[PDB]
Amino acid sequence: RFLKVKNWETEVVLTDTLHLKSTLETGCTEYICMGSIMHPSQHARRPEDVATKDQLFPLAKEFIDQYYSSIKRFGSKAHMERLEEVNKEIDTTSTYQLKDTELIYGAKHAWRNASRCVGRIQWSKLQVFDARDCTTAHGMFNYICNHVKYATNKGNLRSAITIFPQRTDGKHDFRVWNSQLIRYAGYKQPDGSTLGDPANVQFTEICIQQGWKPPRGRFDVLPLLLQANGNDPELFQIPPELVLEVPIRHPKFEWFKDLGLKWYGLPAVSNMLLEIGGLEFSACPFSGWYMGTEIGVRDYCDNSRYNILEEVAKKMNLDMRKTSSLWKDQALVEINIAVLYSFQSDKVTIVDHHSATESFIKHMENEYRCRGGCPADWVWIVPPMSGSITPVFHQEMLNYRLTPSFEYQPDPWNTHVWK
Amino acid sequence: RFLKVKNWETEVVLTDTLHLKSTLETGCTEYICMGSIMHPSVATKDQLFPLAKEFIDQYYSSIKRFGSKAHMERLEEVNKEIDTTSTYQLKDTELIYGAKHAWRNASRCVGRIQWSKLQVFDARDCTTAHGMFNYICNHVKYATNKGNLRSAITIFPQRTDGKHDFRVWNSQLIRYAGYKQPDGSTLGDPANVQFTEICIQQGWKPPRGRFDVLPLLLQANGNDPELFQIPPELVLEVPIRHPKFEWFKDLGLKWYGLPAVSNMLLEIGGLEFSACPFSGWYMGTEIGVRDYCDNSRYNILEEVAKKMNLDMRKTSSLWKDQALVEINIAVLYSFQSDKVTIVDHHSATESFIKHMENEYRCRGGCPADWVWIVPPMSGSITPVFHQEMLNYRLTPSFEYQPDPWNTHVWKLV
Ligand code: HEM
Ligand code: HEM
Ligand SMILES: CCN(C)CCc1cc(F)c(F)c(OCc2cc(C)cc(N)n2)c1
Ligand SMILES: CCN(C)CCc1cc(F)c(F)c(OCc2cc(C)cc(N)n2)c1
Ligand SMILES: C[C@H](O)[C@H](O)[C@H]1CNc2nc(N)[nH]c(=O)c2N1
Ligand SMILES: C[C@H](O)[C@H](O)[C@H]1CNc2nc(N)[nH]c(=O)c2N1
Ligand SMILES: [Zn+2]
Repeated sequence: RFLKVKNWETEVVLTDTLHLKSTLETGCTEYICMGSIMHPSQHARRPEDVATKDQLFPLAKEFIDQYYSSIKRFGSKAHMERLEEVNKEIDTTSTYQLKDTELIYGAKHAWRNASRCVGRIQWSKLQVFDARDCTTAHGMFNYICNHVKYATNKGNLRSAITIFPQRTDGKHDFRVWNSQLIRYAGYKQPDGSTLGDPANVQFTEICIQQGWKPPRGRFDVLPLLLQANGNDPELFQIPPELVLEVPIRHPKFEWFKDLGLKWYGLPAVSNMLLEIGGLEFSACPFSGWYMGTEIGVRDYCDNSRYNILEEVAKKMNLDMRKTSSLWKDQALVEINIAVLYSFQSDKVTIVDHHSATESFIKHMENEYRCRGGCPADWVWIVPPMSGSITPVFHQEMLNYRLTPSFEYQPDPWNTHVWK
Repeated sequence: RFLKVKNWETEVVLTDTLHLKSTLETGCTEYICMGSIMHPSVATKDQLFPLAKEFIDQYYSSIKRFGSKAHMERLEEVNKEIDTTSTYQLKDTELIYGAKHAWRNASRCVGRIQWSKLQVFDARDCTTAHGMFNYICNHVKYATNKGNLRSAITIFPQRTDGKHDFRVWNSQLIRYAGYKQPDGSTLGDPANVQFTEICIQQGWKPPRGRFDVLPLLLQANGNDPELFQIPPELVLEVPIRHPKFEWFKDLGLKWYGLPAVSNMLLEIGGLEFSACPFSGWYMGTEIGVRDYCDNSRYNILEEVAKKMNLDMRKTSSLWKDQALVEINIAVLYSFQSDKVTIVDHHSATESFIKHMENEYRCRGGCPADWVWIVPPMSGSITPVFHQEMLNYRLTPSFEYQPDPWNTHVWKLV
């Protein structure tokens, strides 16, 4: 009827009514919680392929209603005309097209609704590039390049999303096959170990199999693998002057720069699906800026990622005989100091996990004030180091699925029929 | 019918069938998840019958005697008592099995690989607070074992009508007092300020120091609770020093060696044991991250960072993170040097994965609360962070219960 959330550090209690608008299942039941399952649910708002009218139109009506409500209308002439125009359009094309205002509203609100995103205080400050006129991989490359340049902004990063044509029947999908716009290759070495980023060994192999000539380094920016209108994907090298990179150095450990580490500045997620009023934008790359832990904890220290902890600890002369010396924890901190120090020294936008989590608490408070709630996935919001010394650790969160939303989708190479 | 959990670091996939036996609520709905809520929201004869049966059935199933003569007579015997007395009495075997399985079922506990090595102290014959004191003293001395810590639970008489509850008013058996000062500052453990006040009001004469072990506040049979000082020779404490920083010992930090939770309710076959203090040994982060560095707690981050010459002007220096690791190093180093059992969070989380995998193999699952299993520091560099976990409520279970001062109706005019 109304659920409260408490912050156990501050004793602030917030009352959530927004969850009454939740549309699709979380995966949880009264008898089992799936809050740590990465992909708990397959409940999707529309069937797999081109849906019937009684399937697509109710979702369309819901979103148009929501948008016109959002702008202090509902029932107005323009809203009632919009419904009938969406009605005729589905009647004659089995789909409908969003107005530019509706598209922008939907994209910002999918970011707003992203329960796993700690950076959502920025949600209304998103630059939306409408790419729905795109027809070819070359066009997608052009759009993505402009995205990267605008978003990077010589280090003063800007949040942006570029929205390619929506799904129609499923055989003409636009996809960015890359999971992120900028990632490093991963190479399976002859012995058995891995050079570069081990997460990308398979995508790297597709690219090589697709004709990419790997430089076979540890930080080879992958090509773009762009699919337009269901056709076979195409390789494009992003112009390197558009890929801003930060060499990682340490403010005290001078030997740290000699680890030869760098990272890219633009996190740009490109494998997710943006759903608005039953429409599915299968190619919608979006970018913001890094929280330092993403690089420094996960990218650098995950065992199946760059896995640098041991080498850093070595150089720090740490007791690595046993776990109880906390050599992993000590190196982990120094690595994340270096990552933040390097990005800040190069004037590349980055936020530490203390600032970001504090911002998110403030965002929650704003959202509960004006919206009646804020869906938040504690498992993802709490940073992967020093959790309890960040405010979000002590903050209860309600997780629910609002629409518009970003959704996961199958990797294209599991589903694409090659021509 | 089946549910799979994946470990994204290893790709191991386990198949959970055990969840089909859960019966209590999780608090979540099909449309809202409440996985991060700390606390999401007496039995009659007819309520008690199926709960008892369910537990007796599971007990005899565990010992491969389901359907047996002994199983069927026990069921009939339990039914007699519920009909006669509106309640029943567990056999000793059932009490031990029930207590161990409440631990085994504690979704929030990372130390469950040890669940079957639980020393169960039956104190259901206790009738007075003096008696509880005696039981708790023996519990502490046994558990503490001169630093070689052993898991133990002492189970006091079950709830009858709710008017005669046994309660340990302490949240834990060993805790340090907290005193608020006129100037607003806090001396000791700020968490225990309220409970320290209750004790002082009950007549406790506080030393007013930083690490005063609180007295036990013990309630027997629904009577007013009574104060007892744990004999100081039974409270094993560890002075915290750092292997590298000579100055760390100068912070005057110490901690007690025995973590012993005493405010929970043990529920076995529908019976409620409102006083069941249990203890194990510490994971270092409980002291080094939570006890010492929570802003609401001892809050020594700035002090330690200060002595570390850290730049505390900007968060992005990660001074808090850096100071936090050192504090937790000191905590582990101190206990190990004094040969007091402790486990670091890497070893603990690794054992829990082994445990969880074994439990999936021998039991069909392992309810686990990721929000609690993941340590409060260095989260993703432990294996549990990457482990998908299903959370569900099996019984026997440990349950929260109201604090006694919020419910107790005082007798003494
Ligand atoms: C502006 C700065 C931003 C910051 C600091 C930020 C931070 C984060 C972080 C740390 C995560 C968890 C990522 C991980 O562990 O893999 C995340 C997830 C996410 N972010 Fe944000 N984000 C930002 C902008 C954006 C924007 C512009 C969008 C979309 C318009 C967005 C949508 C999402 C979504 C959908 C997720 C869920 C990821 C998933 O389910 O895989 N974020 N964000
Ligand atoms: C043997 C060594 C043990 C270790 C290393 C251990 C470790 C832990 C830790 C780190 C937590 C989280 C506590 C917190 O962060 O506040 C926890 C919770 C818990 N432990 Fe264990 N524990 C041990 C033994 C036991 C025993 C013997 C029992 C019961 C017989 C038990 C029952 C519980 C319960 C019920 C919880 C969660 C209670 C709640 O919801 O607050 N544990 N344990
Ligand atoms: C569970 C999936 N996980 C393995 C993905 C890891 C990953 C790799 C990568 F290169 C990324 F750019 C990435 O972006 C997340 C992200 C997105 C945005 C918009 C901002 C920030 N700040 N962060 C996430
Ligand atoms: C309210 C938040 N905070 C105070 C935690 C409360 C709490 C309640 C509880 F019942 C617990 F069992 C618990 O576990 C601590 C614990 C217990 C044991 C036996 C061993 C270790 N090593 N640790 C912690
Ligand atoms: C709000 C959140 O549920 C709360 O801070 C939880 C998070 N995880 C925890 N995990 C453990 N082990 N102990 C705790 O007290 C908490 N607190
Ligand atoms: C099993 C678990 O849900 C998985 O490791 C999650 C945990 N929390 C996370 N949180 C963030 N932000 N990103 C992640 O990839 C993950 N991984
Ligand atoms: Zn849930």
